[PDB]
Amino acid sequence: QWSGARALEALLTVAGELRGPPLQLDTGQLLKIAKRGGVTAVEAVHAWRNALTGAPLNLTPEQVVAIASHDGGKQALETVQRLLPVLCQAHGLTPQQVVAIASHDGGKQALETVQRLLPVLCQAHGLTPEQVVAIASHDGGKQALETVQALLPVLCQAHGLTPEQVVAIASNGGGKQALETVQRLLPVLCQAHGLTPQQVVAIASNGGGKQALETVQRLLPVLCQAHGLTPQQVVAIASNGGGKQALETVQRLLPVLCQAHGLTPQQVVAIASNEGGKQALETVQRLLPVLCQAHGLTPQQVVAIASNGGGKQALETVQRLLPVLCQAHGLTPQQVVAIASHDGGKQALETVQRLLPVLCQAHGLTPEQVVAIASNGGGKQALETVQRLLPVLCQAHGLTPEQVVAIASHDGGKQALETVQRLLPVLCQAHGLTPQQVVAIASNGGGRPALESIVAQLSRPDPALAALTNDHLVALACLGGRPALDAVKKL
DNA sequence: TGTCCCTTTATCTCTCT
DNA sequence: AGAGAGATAAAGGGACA
Ligand SMILES: [Mg+2]
Ligand SMILES: [Mg+2]
Repeated sequence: QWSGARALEALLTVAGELRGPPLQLDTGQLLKIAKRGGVTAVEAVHAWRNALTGAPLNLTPEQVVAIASHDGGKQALETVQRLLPVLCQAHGLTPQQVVAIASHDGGKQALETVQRLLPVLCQAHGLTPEQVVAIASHDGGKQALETVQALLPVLCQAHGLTPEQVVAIASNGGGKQALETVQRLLPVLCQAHGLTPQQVVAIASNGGGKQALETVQRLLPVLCQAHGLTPQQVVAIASNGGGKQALETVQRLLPVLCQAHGLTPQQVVAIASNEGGKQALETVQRLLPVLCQAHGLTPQQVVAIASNGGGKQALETVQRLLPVLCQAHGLTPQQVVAIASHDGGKQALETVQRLLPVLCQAHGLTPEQVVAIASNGGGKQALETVQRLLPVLCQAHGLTPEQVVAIASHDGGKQALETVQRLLPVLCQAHGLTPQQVVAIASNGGGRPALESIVAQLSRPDPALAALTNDHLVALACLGGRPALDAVKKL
């Protein structure tokens, strides 16, 4: 018969038991493990469902799924059971960091490499464990750690980079390649092209950093001499992964989009300057004559939607959802363009289409309140979080729907909301902050870490903030979040 | 195939003023 | 708040054994 039958049945036999305790996996979770981790991962999750969730380890089910769902997932699962207590006691890592290191293709290699190299990277190269964790927490982590161990001295001394810059380069998939390409090309790009080290670091500091570096070296001259692009614009384009693809595409499409479609070089650069920029550029070439037709959307609007990561996905979702959202849900194209014009534009739009009636009917929000929550990066996360937490924040903590909406209406709205649910009790009950002040701190980008910093300072007080009253901490948190507090801590 | 590494795309969260 | 920066995830190919 068909080969993969004996495998698929073996997959389904086991996945039946995983559905209940201890792990209680949902079809969705089982698909994810099967897809990436494969069949070996699913059988392992089962083989050891007790060892990981029980004791010592006490992994959550989601942490188990996180580690299992990668090529080699079984190897990682086995390695985690052996190395988690060692890394957590010998090197002072938290279980969550260990999990985070494990949760990538080659997790075992990364974990074993952290075990081996973390003391030498910290003592001989003066890196922090945080920094070693961040480098390890990508595919090929092992390669990036060994390459950092090998190239830190030459990069800092012969090339002038700071160790923070080296970590930033190493801290992506393909970190090793980025590191070596920076070693080779840094003088070429600085001397032959007038680039600063900082700009080169920005180009090298994404996935496929190597490809972007080589492609800036190759395409910067054409792009600057022949199309009159400045080196700032080429760097902006290249500093986002898929960089190479975006640069190669801009070379072709810049004159086309400018001549045949009436865009400025400036607008093309903006569309190109995002993850998957090549896809955005191409979708705009295709869809500008269509979306801007029947006196419909303006080019400016089309460009705005395109000028975010996943601009392609956002543009296509606009094309498909604009009529049903306007007609059946009462929205304007203005509002629709607004939802689409952030990273995750597609997700936000589909979640609006799905949740607007429930948010209004069951929760008594206005369509405008839904549009505002939706109109930030992470819109979908915020909307789904508002659906779950609006009733519990109002009834358990006395918050008004308005206040919930204000917390939700920012990037990271979901994190801010969950953090308000968590910390409002201690902030108010135990430290006498008014609910209004918690709301105020939470109603900004960076809401979550702002609240966590406030709690950190009140629960385990640092005398470097002694001369600051609660009212003053609060004003600082509102004004500048965690960064403000942390700076104040440095005084 | 199982595992490890790399690149590209999309999505989500926080920073800096 | 808007631009910029900083993370995290998903899926696919190349490689090798
Ligand atoms: Mg970026
Ligand atoms: Mg594969």
